[PDB]
Amino acid sequence: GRLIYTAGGYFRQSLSYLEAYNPSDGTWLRLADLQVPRSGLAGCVVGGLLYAVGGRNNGNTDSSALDCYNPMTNQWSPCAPMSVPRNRIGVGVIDGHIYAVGGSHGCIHHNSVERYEPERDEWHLVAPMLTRRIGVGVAVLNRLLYAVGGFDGTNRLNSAECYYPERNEWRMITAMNTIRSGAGVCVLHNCIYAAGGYDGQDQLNSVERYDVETETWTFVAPMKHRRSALGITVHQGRIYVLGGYDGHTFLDSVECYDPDTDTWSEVTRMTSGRSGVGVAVT
Ligand SMILES: CCOP(=O)(CC(=O)Nc1ccc(S(=O)(=O)N(CC(N)=O)c2ccc(N(CC(N)=O)S(=O)(=O)c3ccc(OC)cc3)c3ccccc23)cc1)OCC
Repeated sequence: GRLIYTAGGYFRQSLSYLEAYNPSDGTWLRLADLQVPRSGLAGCVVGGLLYAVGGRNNGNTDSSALDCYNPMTNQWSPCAPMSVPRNRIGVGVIDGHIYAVGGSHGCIHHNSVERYEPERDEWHLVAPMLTRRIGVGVAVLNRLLYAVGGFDGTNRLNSAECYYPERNEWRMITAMNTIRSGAGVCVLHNCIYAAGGYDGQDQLNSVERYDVETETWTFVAPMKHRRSALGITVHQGRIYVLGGYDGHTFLDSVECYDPDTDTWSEVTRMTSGRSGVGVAVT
Protein backbone atom coordinates (compact mmCIF):
# COMPACT_ATOMS: atom_id res chain seq x y z
CA GLY A 1 0.00 0.00 0.00
CA ARG A 2 1.94 2.95 -1.40
CA LEU A 3 1.27 6.59 -0.50
CA ILE A 4 1.17 9.81 -2.55
CA TYR A 5 3.87 12.14 -1.19
CA THR A 6 3.69 15.94 -1.66
CA ALA A 7 6.85 17.97 -0.93
CA GLY A 8 7.09 21.74 -0.49
CA GLY A 9 4.99 24.12 -2.56
CA TYR A 10 4.00 27.76 -2.34
CA PHE A 11 1.19 29.81 -0.85
CA ARG A 12 2.32 33.37 -0.06
CA GLN A 13 5.75 31.90 0.76
CA SER A 14 7.78 28.84 -0.13
CA LEU A 15 6.70 25.91 2.00
CA SER A 16 8.41 23.02 3.75
CA TYR A 17 5.43 20.69 4.13
CA LEU A 18 5.96 17.01 3.43
CA GLU A 19 2.62 15.22 3.49
CA ALA A 20 1.48 11.81 2.31
CA TYR A 21 -2.00 10.80 1.21
CA ASN A 22 -3.62 7.35 1.37
CA PRO A 23 -6.20 6.62 -1.37
CA SER A 24 -7.32 3.47 0.49
CA ASP A 25 -8.78 5.40 3.43
CA GLY A 26 -8.55 9.12 2.54
CA THR A 27 -6.09 9.86 5.35
CA TRP A 28 -3.29 12.44 5.28
CA LEU A 29 -0.04 12.04 7.21
CA ARG A 30 2.20 14.89 8.36
CA LEU A 31 5.85 13.96 7.78
CA ALA A 32 9.17 15.66 8.49
CA ASP A 33 9.52 19.17 7.06
CA LEU A 34 12.07 19.93 4.37
CA GLN A 35 15.26 21.55 5.62
CA VAL A 36 14.81 24.53 3.24
CA PRO A 37 11.33 25.55 2.04
CA ARG A 38 11.00 25.21 -1.72
CA SER A 39 8.51 25.72 -4.53
CA GLY A 40 8.94 24.81 -8.18
CA LEU A 41 10.77 21.59 -7.35
CA ALA A 42 10.04 18.09 -8.65
CA GLY A 43 9.61 14.80 -6.80
CA CYS A 44 10.63 11.26 -7.67
CA VAL A 45 11.25 7.84 -6.15
CA VAL A 46 14.23 5.50 -6.50
CA GLY A 47 14.81 2.42 -4.36
CA GLY A 48 11.95 3.47 -2.09
CA LEU A 49 13.62 6.78 -1.25
CA LEU A 50 11.82 10.06 -1.97
CA TYR A 51 13.91 12.72 -3.75
CA ALA A 52 13.17 16.46 -3.87
CA VAL A 53 14.94 18.21 -6.75
CA GLY A 54 15.60 21.87 -7.42
CA GLY A 55 13.01 24.62 -7.18
CA ARG A 56 13.38 27.93 -5.38
CA ASN A 57 13.37 29.30 -1.85
CA ASN A 58 10.90 32.20 -2.18
CA GLY A 59 16.81 35.20 0.72
CA ASN A 60 14.95 34.32 -2.52
CA THR A 61 17.04 31.99 -4.62
CA ASP A 62 16.83 29.18 -7.17
CA SER A 63 17.92 25.79 -5.81
CA SER A 64 20.52 23.34 -7.11
CA ALA A 65 19.77 21.09 -4.15
CA LEU A 66 18.99 17.39 -4.11
CA ASP A 67 17.50 16.04 -0.90
CA CYS A 68 16.58 12.49 0.00
CA TYR A 69 13.74 11.36 2.25
CA ASN A 70 13.53 7.89 3.79
CA PRO A 71 9.93 6.93 4.69
CA MET A 72 11.33 4.28 7.07
CA THR A 73 13.42 6.79 9.04
CA ASN A 74 11.19 9.84 8.46
CA GLN A 75 14.39 11.83 7.94
CA TRP A 76 15.68 14.09 5.17
CA SER A 77 19.33 13.85 4.03
CA PRO A 78 21.23 16.09 1.60
CA CYS A 79 22.89 14.74 -1.56
CA ALA A 80 25.30 15.97 -4.19
CA PRO A 81 23.89 19.21 -5.62
CA MET A 82 23.24 19.59 -9.33
CA SER A 83 25.70 21.43 -11.52
CA VAL A 84 23.35 24.45 -11.75
CA PRO A 85 20.27 25.79 -9.95
CA ARG A 86 17.07 24.51 -11.61
CA ASN A 87 13.84 26.22 -10.65
CA ARG A 88 10.64 24.94 -12.28
CA ILE A 89 12.46 21.68 -13.07
CA GLY A 90 11.20 18.45 -14.59
CA VAL A 91 12.54 15.01 -13.66
CA GLY A 92 12.16 11.41 -14.66
CA VAL A 93 13.81 8.15 -13.61
CA ILE A 94 15.54 5.66 -15.92
CA ASP A 95 17.00 2.52 -14.34
CA GLY A 96 17.18 4.01 -10.87
CA HIS A 97 18.93 7.13 -12.17
CA ILE A 98 17.35 10.59 -11.89
CA TYR A 99 17.30 12.96 -14.87
CA ALA A 100 17.05 16.68 -14.02
CA VAL A 101 15.66 18.48 -17.09
CA GLY A 102 15.70 22.18 -17.85
CA GLY A 103 14.47 24.73 -15.37
CA SER A 104 15.71 28.22 -14.62
CA HIS A 105 18.45 29.98 -12.70
CA GLY A 106 17.48 33.63 -12.52
CA CYS A 107 16.87 34.61 -16.21
CA ILE A 108 18.87 31.72 -17.59
CA HIS A 109 16.56 29.16 -19.17
CA HIS A 110 18.30 25.77 -19.24
CA ASN A 111 18.35 23.28 -22.03
CA SER A 112 20.96 21.25 -20.13
CA VAL A 113 20.11 17.91 -18.51
CA GLU A 114 22.06 16.07 -15.84
CA ARG A 115 21.74 12.55 -14.44
CA TYR A 116 22.15 11.49 -10.79
CA GLU A 117 23.51 8.15 -9.64
CA PRO A 118 22.14 7.28 -6.16
CA GLU A 119 24.71 4.51 -5.80
CA ARG A 120 27.48 7.14 -6.14
CA ASP A 121 26.00 10.50 -5.03
CA GLU A 122 27.24 11.99 -8.31
CA TRP A 123 25.73 14.09 -11.11
CA HIS A 124 26.85 14.18 -14.75
CA LEU A 125 25.58 16.31 -17.63
CA VAL A 126 24.19 14.43 -20.63
CA ALA A 127 23.26 15.80 -24.05
CA PRO A 128 21.38 19.13 -23.93
CA MET A 129 17.86 19.39 -25.27
CA LEU A 130 17.06 21.08 -28.58
CA THR A 131 14.93 23.66 -26.71
CA ARG A 132 15.46 25.59 -23.49
CA ARG A 133 12.56 24.57 -21.23
CA ILE A 134 11.45 25.72 -17.81
CA GLY A 135 8.17 24.56 -16.33
CA VAL A 136 8.66 21.43 -18.45
CA GLY A 137 6.84 18.14 -18.05
CA VAL A 138 8.88 14.95 -17.94
CA ALA A 139 7.74 11.36 -18.58
CA VAL A 140 9.70 8.11 -18.97
CA LEU A 141 8.31 5.68 -21.50
CA ASN A 142 9.93 2.69 -23.22
CA ARG A 143 13.29 3.60 -21.62
CA LEU A 144 12.99 6.98 -23.35
CA LEU A 145 12.79 10.33 -21.52
CA TYR A 146 10.19 12.75 -22.93
CA ALA A 147 10.36 16.52 -22.29
CA VAL A 148 6.99 18.19 -22.90
CA GLY A 149 6.05 21.88 -23.15
CA GLY A 150 7.30 24.65 -20.90
CA PHE A 151 8.67 28.13 -21.49
CA ASP A 152 11.95 28.81 -23.35
CA GLY A 153 12.37 32.43 -22.24
CA THR A 154 10.54 33.78 -25.29
CA ASN A 155 7.56 31.54 -26.14
CA ARG A 156 5.44 29.11 -24.28
CA LEU A 157 5.84 25.78 -25.98
CA ASN A 158 3.63 23.11 -27.37
CA SER A 159 6.72 21.25 -28.64
CA ALA A 160 8.01 17.98 -27.19
CA GLU A 161 11.25 16.08 -27.59
CA CYS A 162 12.73 12.72 -26.80
CA TYR A 163 16.00 11.67 -25.22
CA TYR A 164 17.62 8.41 -26.33
CA PRO A 165 19.89 7.24 -23.48
CA GLU A 166 21.95 4.63 -25.42
CA ARG A 167 22.57 7.18 -28.19
CA ASN A 168 22.67 10.20 -25.84
CA GLU A 169 20.66 12.41 -28.21
CA TRP A 170 17.33 14.24 -28.49
CA ARG A 171 14.78 14.31 -31.33
CA MET A 172 11.69 16.50 -31.56
CA ILE A 173 8.42 14.57 -31.49
CA THR A 174 4.87 15.52 -32.46
CA ALA A 175 3.76 18.81 -30.94
CA MET A 176 0.82 19.03 -28.56
CA ASN A 177 -2.53 20.51 -29.51
CA THR A 178 -2.21 23.16 -26.78
CA ILE A 179 0.61 25.35 -25.47
CA ARG A 180 1.48 24.31 -21.90
CA SER A 181 4.00 25.50 -19.34
CA GLY A 182 3.67 24.20 -15.80
CA ALA A 183 1.55 21.24 -16.82
CA GLY A 184 1.31 17.89 -15.12
CA VAL A 185 3.01 15.23 -17.24
CA CYS A 186 2.97 11.54 -16.34
CA VAL A 187 2.73 8.09 -17.89
CA LEU A 188 -0.28 5.77 -17.68
CA HIS A 189 -0.99 2.59 -19.68
CA ASN A 190 1.73 3.36 -22.23
CA CYS A 191 0.59 6.95 -23.00
CA ILE A 192 2.01 10.30 -21.91
CA TYR A 193 -0.60 12.50 -20.26
CA ALA A 194 -0.33 16.29 -20.18
CA ALA A 195 -2.82 17.78 -17.72
CA GLY A 196 -3.41 21.51 -17.32
CA GLY A 197 -0.71 24.16 -17.39
CA TYR A 198 -0.67 27.69 -18.77
CA ASP A 199 -1.11 28.52 -22.45
CA GLY A 200 0.12 32.12 -22.33
CA GLN A 201 -3.18 33.75 -21.45
CA ASP A 202 -5.04 31.37 -19.10
CA GLN A 203 -4.60 28.26 -16.96
CA LEU A 204 -5.99 25.23 -18.73
CA ASN A 205 -8.17 22.32 -17.72
CA SER A 206 -7.69 20.41 -20.98
CA VAL A 207 -5.85 17.07 -20.97
CA GLU A 208 -4.04 15.52 -23.94
CA ARG A 209 -2.83 11.93 -24.24
CA TYR A 210 0.10 11.10 -26.50
CA ASP A 211 -0.13 7.69 -28.16
CA VAL A 212 3.38 6.57 -29.12
CA GLU A 213 2.39 4.13 -31.84
CA THR A 214 0.36 6.71 -33.77
CA GLU A 215 2.54 9.74 -32.77
CA THR A 216 -0.62 11.78 -32.10
CA TRP A 217 -1.94 13.93 -29.24
CA THR A 218 -5.66 13.45 -28.55
CA PHE A 219 -7.79 15.25 -25.98
CA VAL A 220 -9.49 13.33 -23.16
CA ALA A 221 -11.84 14.41 -20.38
CA PRO A 222 -10.90 17.81 -18.92
CA MET A 223 -10.35 18.44 -15.23
CA LYS A 224 -12.89 20.14 -12.99
CA HIS A 225 -10.49 22.91 -11.87
CA ARG A 226 -8.16 24.48 -14.41
CA ARG A 227 -4.67 24.73 -12.97
CA SER A 228 -0.96 25.13 -13.62
CA ALA A 229 2.06 24.28 -11.47
CA LEU A 230 0.12 21.23 -10.31
CA GLY A 231 1.46 18.10 -8.77
CA ILE A 232 0.82 14.88 -10.61
CA THR A 233 1.40 11.20 -10.10
CA VAL A 234 0.00 7.78 -10.96
CA HIS A 235 -1.29 5.40 -8.30
CA GLN A 236 -2.96 2.03 -8.93
CA GLY A 237 -3.76 2.84 -12.51
CA ARG A 238 -5.28 6.32 -12.05
CA ILE A 239 -3.89 9.87 -12.35
CA TYR A 240 -3.81 12.25 -9.38
CA VAL A 241 -3.32 16.01 -9.73
CA LEU A 242 -2.61 18.00 -6.57
CA GLY A 243 -3.04 21.71 -6.00
CA GLY A 244 -1.75 24.35 -8.38
CA TYR A 245 -2.80 27.85 -9.42
CA ASP A 246 -6.02 28.57 -11.33
CA GLY A 247 -5.37 32.29 -12.03
CA HIS A 248 -6.71 33.57 -8.70
CA THR A 249 -6.56 30.75 -6.15
CA PHE A 250 -3.94 28.36 -4.83
CA LEU A 251 -5.92 25.13 -5.05
CA ASP A 252 -6.18 22.45 -2.39
CA SER A 253 -8.23 20.22 -4.71
CA VAL A 254 -6.98 16.73 -5.66
CA GLU A 255 -8.71 15.33 -8.77
CA CYS A 256 -8.50 11.68 -9.87
CA TYR A 257 -8.71 10.55 -13.50
CA ASP A 258 -10.03 7.07 -14.26
CA PRO A 259 -8.97 6.07 -17.79
CA ASP A 260 -11.52 3.27 -18.01
CA THR A 261 -14.45 5.69 -17.61
CA ASP A 262 -12.58 8.83 -18.84
CA THR A 263 -13.82 10.73 -15.74
CA TRP A 264 -12.27 13.21 -13.31
CA SER A 265 -13.56 13.26 -9.74
CA GLU A 266 -12.44 15.30 -6.73
CA VAL A 267 -11.25 12.78 -4.15
CA THR A 268 -9.80 14.86 -1.29
CA ARG A 269 -8.38 18.23 -0.40
CA MET A 270 -4.90 18.99 0.79
CA THR A 271 -4.65 20.32 4.33
CA SER A 272 -4.00 23.70 2.68
CA GLY A 273 -3.96 25.10 -0.85
CA ARG A 274 -0.55 25.34 -2.51
CA SER A 275 1.26 25.45 -5.84
CA GLY A 276 4.54 24.16 -7.18
CA VAL A 277 4.72 20.89 -5.20
CA GLY A 278 6.97 17.92 -5.87
CA VAL A 279 4.98 14.70 -6.04
CA ALA A 280 5.87 11.00 -5.96
CA VAL A 281 4.49 7.61 -4.96
CA THR A 282 6.07 4.92 -2.83
C1 LIG B 1 0.84 39.71 -14.48
C2 LIG B 1 -0.63 39.43 -14.15
O1 LIG B 1 -0.68 38.65 -12.94
P1 LIG B 1 -0.85 37.00 -12.75
O2 LIG B 1 -2.04 36.75 -11.99
C3 LIG B 1 -1.09 36.03 -14.34
C4 LIG B 1 -0.09 34.85 -14.56
O3 LIG B 1 0.86 34.95 -15.30
N1 LIG B 1 -0.34 33.57 -13.86
C5 LIG B 1 0.52 32.42 -14.07
C6 LIG B 1 0.97 32.16 -15.35
C7 LIG B 1 1.81 31.05 -15.62
C8 LIG B 1 2.15 30.17 -14.58
S1 LIG B 1 3.24 28.72 -14.93
O4 LIG B 1 2.78 27.54 -14.19
O5 LIG B 1 3.21 28.29 -16.31
N2 LIG B 1 4.79 29.31 -14.44
C9 LIG B 1 5.52 30.23 -15.38
C10 LIG B 1 6.51 29.52 -16.23
N3 LIG B 1 7.24 30.28 -17.17
O6 LIG B 1 6.69 28.35 -16.13
C11 LIG B 1 5.16 28.95 -13.04
C12 LIG B 1 4.96 29.99 -12.11
C13 LIG B 1 5.22 29.79 -10.74
C14 LIG B 1 5.65 28.54 -10.30
N4 LIG B 1 5.85 28.42 -8.89
C15 LIG B 1 7.20 28.20 -8.38
C16 LIG B 1 8.26 29.30 -8.79
N5 LIG B 1 9.65 29.15 -8.36
O7 LIG B 1 7.92 30.25 -9.45
S2 LIG B 1 4.43 28.46 -7.87
O8 LIG B 1 3.59 27.31 -8.12
O9 LIG B 1 4.71 28.25 -6.43
C17 LIG B 1 3.45 30.00 -8.13
C18 LIG B 1 3.69 31.13 -7.35
C19 LIG B 1 2.94 32.32 -7.56
C20 LIG B 1 1.98 32.35 -8.52
O10 LIG B 1 1.22 33.51 -8.76
C21 LIG B 1 0.90 34.30 -7.59
C22 LIG B 1 1.74 31.20 -9.30
C23 LIG B 1 2.48 30.03 -9.10
C24 LIG B 1 5.83 27.45 -11.22
C25 LIG B 1 6.27 26.14 -10.76
C26 LIG B 1 6.44 25.09 -11.67
C27 LIG B 1 6.18 25.29 -13.05
C28 LIG B 1 5.75 26.57 -13.50
C29 LIG B 1 5.57 27.65 -12.58
C30 LIG B 1 1.70 30.41 -13.30
C31 LIG B 1 0.86 31.54 -13.03
O11 LIG B 1 0.45 36.38 -11.90
C32 LIG B 1 1.33 37.36 -11.45
C33 LIG B 1 2.29 36.94 -10.34
